[PDB]
Parts: sequence; structure tokens; C-alpha cells
Amino acid sequence: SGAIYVGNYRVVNRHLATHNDWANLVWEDSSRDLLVSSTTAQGCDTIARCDCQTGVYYCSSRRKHYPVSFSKPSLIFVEASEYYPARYQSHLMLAVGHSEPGDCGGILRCQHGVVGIVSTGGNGLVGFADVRDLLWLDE
Ligand SMILES: NC(=O)[C@H]1CCCN(C(=O)[C@@H]2SCc3cccnc32)C1
Ligand SMILES: [Zn+2]
Repeated sequence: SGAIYVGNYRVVNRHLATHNDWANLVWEDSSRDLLVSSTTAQGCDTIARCDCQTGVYYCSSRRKHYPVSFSKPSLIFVEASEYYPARYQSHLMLAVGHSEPGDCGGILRCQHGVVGIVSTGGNGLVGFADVRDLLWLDE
């Protein structure tokens, strides 16, 4: 679990969005596993606007942060799960690192700010949904 809170927006994995997220929907994209909802309180986070490919993510299944090298956002095949059919997920970045079911929502940050959130994983892989292209989060 986990979310980004920036301005009057809350960014979560679309597959973990709550009834309240959907009732205050701003934007969602199943192909990216992202959903943004509106908030009444001002958010605590700031978004990176950069091309970094290294950073640090929070892994809830280890209660620890790990450094990662990750690929540029791209279209990657993701196997079927209870949440989605087998499909290509866009704006996804892969890295070698631990992740397991429950770790989605953990933040990936570089020196500039929040880069994205955990969205997929595999045998020693972790995948992050990029948010750096969502310029409107800052306005
Ligand atoms: N974006 C998606 O389509 C997700 C939806 C939830 C299930 N998916 C996963 O990858 C799980 S959750 C993190 C993790 C880590 C190791 C193995 N499996 C997983 C795919
Ligand atoms: Zn950066």
C-alpha cells in the first residue's frame, strides 16, 4: 500500500484505489495502473521533473529502503493477475530489487523528488509506475 500526496491530489495504484478515491476521481489510466483523486488537505510530497535512472525505493515487505538502477518508462508485458488481464502496461520502469504482493504504493525517489510508485514485481524484480510526465500534478 501507499500513495503520493502533492497539492490537492492523491496518486495511488489504480488497482488499490478505494471507494473514496473513485468518488473524488480526477484521472485514471488502467494501462498505467494509476489513479489520481482530489484531497481537501495540502499534500506533503514534491514530484521530480528529470531523467534520473537511479534512486531509492521503499520496500514495505522488508520495512527498508533500497537503492536501484531502473529502466526508462516503457511498454512492458505484465502477466494476468486478479486485478488485470494479461496486457502491456505503459510508463513502467523495471529494476532489480525485492518486491512481493503488498509492496505496491511504495515510493521511488531521486535527488529531485518523487519519481513513481511500485506497481509490479517478479523474482528479484520490482516495477515502478512513472509519474514524472504528469506535469499537471504541480498546478
Ligand atoms: N500493475 C499490475 O498489473 C500489478 C497488479 C497487482 C499484481 N501484480 C504484481 O506484479 C504483484 S504486486 C507486486 C508484486 C511483486 C512480486 C510478484 N507479484 C507482484 C501486477
Ligand atoms: Zn531526478
